[PDB]
Amino acid sequence: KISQYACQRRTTLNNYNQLFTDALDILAENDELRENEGSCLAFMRASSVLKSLPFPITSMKDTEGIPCLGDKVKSIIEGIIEDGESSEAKAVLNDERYKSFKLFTSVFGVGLKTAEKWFRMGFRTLSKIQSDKSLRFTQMQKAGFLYYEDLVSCVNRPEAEAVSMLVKEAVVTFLPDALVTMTGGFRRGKMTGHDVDFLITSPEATEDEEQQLLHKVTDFWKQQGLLLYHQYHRSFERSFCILKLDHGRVHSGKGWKAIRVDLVMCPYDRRAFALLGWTGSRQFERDLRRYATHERKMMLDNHALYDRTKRVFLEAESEEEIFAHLGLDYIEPWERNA
DNA sequence: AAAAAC
DNA sequence: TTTTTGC
DNA sequence: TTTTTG
DNA sequence: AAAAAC
DNA sequence: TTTTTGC
DNA sequence: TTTTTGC
Ligand SMILES: Nc1ccn([C@H]2CC[C@@H](COP(=O)(O)OP(=O)(O)OP(=O)(O)O)O2)c(=O)n1
Ligand SMILES: [Mg+2]
Ligand code: NA
Repeated sequence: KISQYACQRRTTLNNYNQLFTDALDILAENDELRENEGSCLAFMRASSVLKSLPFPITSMKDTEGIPCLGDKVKSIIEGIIEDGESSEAKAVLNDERYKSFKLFTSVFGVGLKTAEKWFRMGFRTLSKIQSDKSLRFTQMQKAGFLYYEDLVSCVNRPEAEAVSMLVKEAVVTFLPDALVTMTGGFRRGKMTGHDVDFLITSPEATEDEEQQLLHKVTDFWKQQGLLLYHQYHRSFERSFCILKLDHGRVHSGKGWKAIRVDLVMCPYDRRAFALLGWTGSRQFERDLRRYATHERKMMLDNHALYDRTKRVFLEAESEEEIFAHLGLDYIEPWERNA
């Protein structure tokens, strides 16, 4: 009955198995850092499936007929039932390598590789990293260290409501017909988020007006001294930012907060695919594509859906129509929290 | 790690 | 040349 | 056994 | 995209 | 996938 | 490196 695919599941933000999901989330993180990619996904899909249950697990008979729960996962579950916690997860949480990875990757511009690079140099604290004269920091790592306290506290719903107003005012100044949609975790009903994700598309605007808007907005914020960081990408068209949000703009110190803002600019003909692809979650995204490939012999990505059998690209003006192409029951954004 | 011959 | 960062 | 896992 | 040299 | 900066 | 399902 319950599917192994997050796209065939309704997952709201009401998790009755947080005890188990937290333990599986730690063990999947440990395997991601130890590069055991296979095992890492296995715990991520088991953690995901339990978030969809409309009740807490209180016995091993409750695990009956749930997919993705094999011999190992059932062991982690069983241990949490008897001793109230996972010995496995506890041993990981206390590991020197795991502790480093988490502290290091919390800095914006530091991933698994640099975290391991710094660990293989004997670094365990951020004070030691910053104190070092010999170390060479990238432009991103510099902003991550500069605005560390603000970026380590997640973005809340009123702060995201305010940032949405900044984007709206900026975008409409250079493209009045443009449509601005808040994507990511906030579209999915979340109250926290590491950043504020946006999707911008213009129906009337030209190609020239399209390949320049993100520059015109980021330069607009630059002039006002709001642009704390910017990294541009062209292909869709993406701009990763760190913005200065003044407390006065938030509808309820230093007077402002540094906030990560992800702005995607897509062509108006691909907005349904971009909206589905940037809403998330990451697990719903991969299970949608895994379903398309293995169950329907189709190819789904952020810009198009191709049917490999009918040898055609499928058109869609809404997310409703994409689920329909794939033979899936429509899952509203707030039921995509896999 | 758990499926799937994915 | 390959690697690293960001979804 | 090997393959896949967005 | 833009560095950094992992 | 194409800049720049160093080793 | 493990177990399951189904040719
Ligand atoms: N590996 C990833 C990461 C992200 N995304 C998509 C889905 C969500 C969207 C925005 O990504 P995030 O910034 O990571 O935001 P979020 O997942 O919604 O959560 P958070 O609140 O932490 O930003 O990009 C994805 O498909 N695959
Ligand atoms: Mg987000
Ligand atoms: Na990081």
